[PDB]
Amino acid sequence: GPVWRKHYITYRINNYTPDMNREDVDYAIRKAFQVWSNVTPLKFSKINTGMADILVVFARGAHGDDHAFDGKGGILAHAFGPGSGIGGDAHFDEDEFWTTHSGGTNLFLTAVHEIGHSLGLGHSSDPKAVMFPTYKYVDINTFRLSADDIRGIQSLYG
Ligand SMILES: O=C(NO)[C@H]1CCCN1S(=O)(=O)CCc1ccccc1
Ligand SMILES: [Ca+2]
Ligand SMILES: [Ca+2]
Ligand SMILES: [Ca+2]
Ligand SMILES: [Zn+2]
Ligand SMILES: [Zn+2]
Repeated sequence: GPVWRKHYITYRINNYTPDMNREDVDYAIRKAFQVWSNVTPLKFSKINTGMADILVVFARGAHGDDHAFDGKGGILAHAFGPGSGIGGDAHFDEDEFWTTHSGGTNLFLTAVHEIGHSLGLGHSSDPKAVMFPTYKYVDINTFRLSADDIRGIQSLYG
């Protein structure tokens, strides 16, 4: 289904997990948008008020779409594919402990997977792909998209 039909995309952070330093949320989501723009024609800018394309949300339990969070573990996060309104939005379970590192749940790695969803990608059956449906920590410092990921996103864009 959907793909954005424009090159300039905006995101807004709804609120911040108390799990992390503010700046570290900003940076993690920024780095995660850079992953996809590296391999597409898209450009991603953080606006701080009004309607973004992609709204980034921290929330627990019933948070008012249909995709209720399940407490700590299980479903870590979910996102909507492109489209108007809620399309694009990416939602992180505040019942997880979000981190900049190997501990709890790495927000960067998770945000990369969700932005893939915000962008029109589904899951991959490759355990090496960031779009594989099982969260596995890998060094974020040397993180690199799997070739499966690149083919899938370039299947939609560019
Ligand atoms: O895929 C998902 N969300 O987008 C949900 C539905 C089923 C598995 N998960 S998950 O949130 O638990 C983790 C998926 C994931 C994959 C790689 C990196 C982070 C998270
Ligand atoms: Ca959860
Ligand atoms: Ca939206
Ligand atoms: Ca938390
Ligand atoms: Zn949600
Ligand atoms: Zn997913």
